[PDB]
Amino acid sequence: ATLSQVLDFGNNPGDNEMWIYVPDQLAANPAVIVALHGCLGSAEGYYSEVQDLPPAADENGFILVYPGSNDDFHCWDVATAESLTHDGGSDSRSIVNMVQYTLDKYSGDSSKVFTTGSSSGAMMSLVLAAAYPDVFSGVAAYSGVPYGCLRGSPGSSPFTADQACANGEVSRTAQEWKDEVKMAWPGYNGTYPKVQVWHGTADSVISPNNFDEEVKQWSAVFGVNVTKEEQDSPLDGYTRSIFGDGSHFEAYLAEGVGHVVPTQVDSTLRWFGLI
Ligand SMILES: *[C@@H]1O[C@H](CO)[C@@H](O)[C@H](O)[C@H]1NC(C)=O
Ligand SMILES: *[C@@H]1O[C@H](CO)[C@@H](O)[C@H](O)[C@H]1NC(C)=O
Ligand SMILES: COc1cc(/C=C/C(=O)O)ccc1O
Repeated sequence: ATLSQVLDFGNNPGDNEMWIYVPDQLAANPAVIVALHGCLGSAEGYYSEVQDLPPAADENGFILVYPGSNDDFHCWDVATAESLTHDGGSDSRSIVNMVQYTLDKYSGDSSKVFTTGSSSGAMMSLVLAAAYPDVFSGVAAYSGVPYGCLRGSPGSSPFTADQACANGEVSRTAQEWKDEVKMAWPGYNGTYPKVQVWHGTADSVISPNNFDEEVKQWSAVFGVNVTKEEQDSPLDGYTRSIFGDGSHFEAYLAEGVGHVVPTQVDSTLRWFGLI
């Protein structure tokens, strides 16, 4: 199949583009995976960057949605009250509307909506997890920043944000990061999607300190400690940390890898329950 653009998916407060990859052989009630590009990138660029995702859609019959940001140096808004908050607006609400359009038009399974992204797109994946746990079943964040780190920043890009987060200068307790997640949807009573995070120890763009902060954040959200660790998993130098009974949060730190950790489609699809 080929990637094509959706010109009208409904309300678009983030002024984003929507591109979609629908495999030739579709499931009857297909899952939907939102794949989010990084700063200075694009939907078409990310479609080309993560070359293993479209063939996995072909083999498993799920749909890929590639949102595109043309604002703030092509970065995802992870700073405004609107984008950070459930039903607030901006990019996160536009992405949710893309999901709703896809589920309706393609008779998708609303219980099988997932998101993955790299750097800026990984940041947004955690925003979607915290602000829209009623929409997403699982997320995979490659080389990102804990949810809410950029709250109140004057931008979300290398040229507009407060650089403390990217520099690894922001450290908060697990409880503080859990409080941040709760602020995405004050009064929310429910559960959160499965969260998988990845980071490289040599990342010069987004400090690997952010990996430790994400671990503090989601271990606190789910009330779990590390119970198991696998070395060289899934690749040499990757250390996989499994938390609790493994059903909610896992984390991978890749020795020697920089910006960004390449997407491991098997590990991410298995986390989503699709393979
Ligand atoms: C959570 O439960 C409380 C209990 O009264 C309710 O008032 C509130 O509306 C619930 N939150 C949501 C998001 O429905
Ligand atoms: C996690 O570890 C802390 C200290 O190591 C301990 O107090 C707490 O009970 C542990 N929680 C679980 C769920 O194992
Ligand atoms: C280097 O500083 C930053 C980088 C990013 C994102 C980079 C990417 O998506 O590749 C976002 C905010 C920053 O402050």
